[PDB]
Amino acid sequence: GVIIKQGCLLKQGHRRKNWKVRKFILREDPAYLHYYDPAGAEDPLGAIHLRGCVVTSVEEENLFEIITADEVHYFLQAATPKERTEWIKAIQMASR
Repeated sequence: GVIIKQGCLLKQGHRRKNWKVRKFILREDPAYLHYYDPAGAEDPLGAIHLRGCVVTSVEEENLFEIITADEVHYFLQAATPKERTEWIKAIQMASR
């Protein structure tokens, strides 16, 4: 799978609804969005199978959400609206 996009974002705790910085790597052959420790561990902390996902902005600034085909929800926060828009479209093209 080839790398499409790469960057850090704030991801909301599924858990206690907290927010944490993670490094995200979007790939396209296999449609996947992996997240790691904000550091340099390339062994992922989780994976998001993107095939058939739904990704939309959420009206905390620059929020957007990912809904997997089986309805697991991911809440992310970009640093700027331009970044958010870029991630959303990238994720959309990847799960083609």
